Amino acid sequence: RPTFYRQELIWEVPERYQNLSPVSVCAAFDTKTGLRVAVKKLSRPFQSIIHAKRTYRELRLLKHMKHENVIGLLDVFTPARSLEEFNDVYLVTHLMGADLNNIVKCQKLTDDHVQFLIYQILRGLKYIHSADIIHRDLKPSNLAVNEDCELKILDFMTGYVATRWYRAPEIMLNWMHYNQTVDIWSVGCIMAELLTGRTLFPGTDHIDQLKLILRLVGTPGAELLKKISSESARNYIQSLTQMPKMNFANVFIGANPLAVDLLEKMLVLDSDKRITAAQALAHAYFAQYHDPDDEPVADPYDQSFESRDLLIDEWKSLTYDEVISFVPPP
Ligand SMILES: O=c1ncn2nc(Sc3ccc(F)cc3F)ccc2c1-c1c(Cl)cccc1Cl
Ligand SMILES: [Cl-]
Repeated sequence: RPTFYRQELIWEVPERYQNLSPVSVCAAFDTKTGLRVAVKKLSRPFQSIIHAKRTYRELRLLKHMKHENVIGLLDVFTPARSLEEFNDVYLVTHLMGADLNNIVKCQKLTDDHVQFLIYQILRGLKYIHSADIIHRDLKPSNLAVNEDCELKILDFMTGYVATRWYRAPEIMLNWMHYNQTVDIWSVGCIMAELLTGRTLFPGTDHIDQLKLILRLVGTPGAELLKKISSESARNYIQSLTQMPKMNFANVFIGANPLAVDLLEKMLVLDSDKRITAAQALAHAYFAQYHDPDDEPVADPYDQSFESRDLLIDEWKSLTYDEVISFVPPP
């Protein structure tokens, strides 16, 4: 057990972590690794069963993720000396220093920067999806980028808000039980924005955003309507005047036509027929970056705990076990 010191920004961290300042997330200098780090404090982690399960979920996810393009755990600690006093979880990872919004604002991007940036999302996404994990909330603010344009994926709704602009229609409107290609829709929205500098579907609300979406990709055909299990949702869509799919070369004028092709494969209304991350990486657009030998998959991820109903203290004991058994990367 290392020595801890206290400071109010209350944060109680091992002395290896120095020069803490706010970003509940702090930036710090890790003196063991020489890396700048983001330290997240989970403050009321075992408050309800919902909360206690969420802490356990977060820790498990972060402990599993060992990929260059996914946020992993450099360290996890608690100032607590026993399960009895255990009540704080601190999570340490690499500091990148900016998200993807803080990147288009600062510089104009080449088709090359877009390639490298989207390649990295799909590479980490191939990895996340291989462990049968769905991000569900991919957005430029959940993408951590450093100065070398290297990228890591992090985390895992009313009106004119960015929180909803990148969501697949089937999830935004609870159409069906959704797969991992909801994340591919999100990448499509992100990619488009990188090429145009403008949000793809900046709807003022859920319906407006659906209209924007259907204007580009067309109204659903007979087959996808069948797959919409929400009878309420299916019934509304059919009230809309049929629209065909727009020409994407006319929407994304002057774009690398390979980039246009990949956007068409990504932004398919029927989630069953979207391109997967594994497939998208093999797309001609990433010929420059693609290396099937350097695009690894994840180890088995056991999420059978998700189906389990447990009392607060049980989720907390599980979380604790996971804290104390943590072995740092090397
Ligand atoms: O560069 C970053 N790298 C990591 N994170 N992590 C987190 S949260 C987190 C997750 C897992 C940890 F182990 C620890 C945590 F703190 C939040 C931001 C962040 C950034 C970052 C910064 Cl420092 C400024 C502006 C935008 C971003 Cl996306
Ligand atoms: Cl805009």
